[PDB]
Amino acid sequence: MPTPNPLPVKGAGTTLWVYKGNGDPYANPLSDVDWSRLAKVKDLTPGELTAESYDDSYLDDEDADWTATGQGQKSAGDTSFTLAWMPGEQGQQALLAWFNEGDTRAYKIRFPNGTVDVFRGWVSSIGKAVTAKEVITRTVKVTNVGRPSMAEDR
Amino acid sequence: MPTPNPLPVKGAGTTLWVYKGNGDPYANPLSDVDWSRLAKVKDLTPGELTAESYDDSYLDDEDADWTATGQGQKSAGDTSFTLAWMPGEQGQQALLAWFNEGDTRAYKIRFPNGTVDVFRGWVSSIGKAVTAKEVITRTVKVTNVGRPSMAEDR
Amino acid sequence: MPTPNPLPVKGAGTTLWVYKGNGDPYANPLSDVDWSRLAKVKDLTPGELTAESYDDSYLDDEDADWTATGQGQKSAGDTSFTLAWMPGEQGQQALLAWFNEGDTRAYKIRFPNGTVDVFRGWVSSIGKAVTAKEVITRTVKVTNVGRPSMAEDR
Amino acid sequence: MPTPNPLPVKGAGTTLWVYKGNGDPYANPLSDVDWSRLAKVKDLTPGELTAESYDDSYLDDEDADWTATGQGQKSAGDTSFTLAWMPGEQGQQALLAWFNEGDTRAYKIRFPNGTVDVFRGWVSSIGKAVTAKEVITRTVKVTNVGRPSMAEDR
Amino acid sequence: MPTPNPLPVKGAGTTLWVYKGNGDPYANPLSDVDWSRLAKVKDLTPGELTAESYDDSYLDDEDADWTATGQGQKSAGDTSFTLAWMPGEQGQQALLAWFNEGDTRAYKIRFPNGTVDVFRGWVSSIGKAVTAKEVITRTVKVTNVGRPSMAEDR
Amino acid sequence: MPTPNPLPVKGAGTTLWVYKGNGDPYANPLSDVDWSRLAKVKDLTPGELTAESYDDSYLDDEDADWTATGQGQKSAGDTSFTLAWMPGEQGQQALLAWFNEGDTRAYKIRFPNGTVDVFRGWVSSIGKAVTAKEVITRTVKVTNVGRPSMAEDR
Repeated sequence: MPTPNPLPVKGAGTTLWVYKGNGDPYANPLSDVDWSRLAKVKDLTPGELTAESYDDSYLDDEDADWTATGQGQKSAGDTSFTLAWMPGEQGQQALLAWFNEGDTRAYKIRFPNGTVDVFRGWVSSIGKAVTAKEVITRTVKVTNVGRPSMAEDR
Repeated sequence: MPTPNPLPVKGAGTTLWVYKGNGDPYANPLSDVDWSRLAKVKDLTPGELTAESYDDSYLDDEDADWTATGQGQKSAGDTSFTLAWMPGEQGQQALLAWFNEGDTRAYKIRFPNGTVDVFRGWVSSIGKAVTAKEVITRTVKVTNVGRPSMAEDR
Repeated sequence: MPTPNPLPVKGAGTTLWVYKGNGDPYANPLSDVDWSRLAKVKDLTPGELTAESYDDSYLDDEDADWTATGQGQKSAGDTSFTLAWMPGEQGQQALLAWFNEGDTRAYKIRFPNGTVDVFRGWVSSIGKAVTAKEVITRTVKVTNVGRPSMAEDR
Repeated sequence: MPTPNPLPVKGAGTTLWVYKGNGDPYANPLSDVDWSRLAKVKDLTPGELTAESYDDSYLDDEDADWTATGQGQKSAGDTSFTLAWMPGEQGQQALLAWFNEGDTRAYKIRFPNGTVDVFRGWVSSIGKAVTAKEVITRTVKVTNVGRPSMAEDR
Repeated sequence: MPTPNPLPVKGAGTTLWVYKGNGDPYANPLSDVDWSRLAKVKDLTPGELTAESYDDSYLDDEDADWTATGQGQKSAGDTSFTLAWMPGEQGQQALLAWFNEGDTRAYKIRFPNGTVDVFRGWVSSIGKAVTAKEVITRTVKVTNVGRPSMAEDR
Repeated sequence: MPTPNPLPVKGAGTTLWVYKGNGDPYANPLSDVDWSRLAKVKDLTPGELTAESYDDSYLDDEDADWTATGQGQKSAGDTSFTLAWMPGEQGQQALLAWFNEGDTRAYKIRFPNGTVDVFRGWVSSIGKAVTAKEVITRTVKVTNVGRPSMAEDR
């Protein structure tokens, strides 16, 4: 039960948070003193940090048999999470205020370990799913603006 | 049974309505005094509110390692619902009058909660499905013209 | 058994017809006095009435946050039906005469209700399927030329 | 058992033939006096007779609400059949002679009815499938050059 | 058991070989006096001999209703086989020598019949698959340079 | 149990390593004196060594019936491995240091045999998967810069 960082952990217990609007979100992310919680999370796919290949081959080089490339312009991907549709909840009202405002906010993912994943982004997709025998779900996707504060930066 | 907004709800009981043609559809959407009902709904997929990424990178900036973007020109998606084919019903006759007229009308989705979802759009697709052992179904898709009155605007 | 238009119906009993070549197919479609029948129908997918979105955004407008569009140039889709391969039947001989002539003819779909669906189009695809244990099937697809006489125009 | 053209038939018994090289293949196709047989047919998909839509809308016309098109440049599709790999058979040797020569030959499909399907085309694909527990199969595809002699031209 | 060419055969027993580097690979392919063997073959998909359609329609022709084409620039496809990963085997060392040299070599497929399939090509893909409970597999794909010596040329 | 190179082996026991930063990674790859280990590997797909086809057909040649090509500009593919998410592990911290630095490092795959696979590349993708009943997984993909030291170069 005591959270081991060196040991693998199950995903059960992951929580989401959104910054309430103070300064310096990346400083002290392990305190929830100013983070609203998005309860009732069904599933969550974090962003995929990709990178564009940059071509590094000249005409003058001698070894033209194998492709030579280098990393360039890394980009944080999209984070997609599905919640239970609760319109009266303050979190979801703040979420669509975020959508209709267009600003980039800082959202945190708190894992069962003593580690957090802080990203800054703007929401780019909001949808719903209505089924007779299932709870109404709200699917949200956020596009990041770069420079994430990964958990292993501590 | 009393409709809790803060609590998650099942999708069973969702209904559809179309504005009969008075003024100000977004004002007082919780009264059905001027909304015709589209009965016998098989399934319903509401619109997906998406947004186009806007590039915000200049040559003069110093941090060119991570992509920086911002929300731009948000768009409401398509709403697709399937009904049971009832040509004599006034609702479906009004629906194909809507299709053959081309105007943009206001349609409402009433959830089992005390909340409504009002959109304005024009129908862009109408089809049928004929099967020996199943009821004839009419599939309809509506493209929205923007500025939806989401349920959490209250 | 008496055909209720206001009530939903099962698809069993749908029939197909082709105009024998008199005038005004859209007038009095509920009489089969001049319509040949295409018997032995396996399955039938009617046309999908779609529409192209027309852009309505100017530079001068103030609200450039949400996409504004309008319906434009509606088009009837393709109708695809599969019959049992009967080369000696007059209907299928007339069907390939239709294919090899290129003219646009009026075909009717008669539902179990007291309603009909009349379209005008030209056949654009004719194929076969040969299997050891199944009857030989002839698949036909017709592209419409517009202005269908839907059932709810009565 | 006596072959009824007006009645539907099962696909079992379909055979393939290739013209040995006399004149006028379309004349008298119901005699096998000069047609070699391709025995051991696993499956066979005949050609799909498609047609390209030709645009018929002018600026001067009044009805610009519905798309108006017309048939144009009909094309016979590809016929794909799989045989059992028998290199010593005269039929398959003639088939790869056909492939390596490039000429367009006339091949006939004889259905269990008293009807035949004669096409003229050139083979465009020849492959194999090697599996431990299955017979080696040779898959062949032929592209047609147009004007097929369908069975219902009699 | 005696290999019948006119009769269909099962695929079990197919073997692969690579030319050791003498002259005239297409002459006498039924002798393994100078062919190294690639043992432990899991599966093998031979090349697909395709052909590009060449347009033969002029403006002057009278029959412009059906597409007329002709075979042009036939091409042998890719041959893809998977072996068991045996780095110490001389065959696989020769195979990656082939890959890192770039030359086009002649490889033979020996079927359970008394027939062989000789192709000339260069390897264009080499990969691996590591699974806990399965043997490590090496997948290889070879692109041919044309003019195969099919088995029925005898 | 004694590792046979000539004999096929199961994939169980494959390990991953990253160079700690000395010189000449390709020299003596069978010693782990300066290689950090990436423990808890779920699955691993090594790179696929592909090659681009180079056209070798001139107008002057006589044989224009079959495509003639030759190997050109071979490229090592992407290597994708999934680990158990252990942020406190030195290996994963070094891995995201690698990602945020952009340099190309040498990573080794040690098979159950006495053979190693050394590649040089830069990481281009890092993602996560959060599930309630499964361990949190970190998926990593590395793009190679060419000239791999395959196991059969010994």
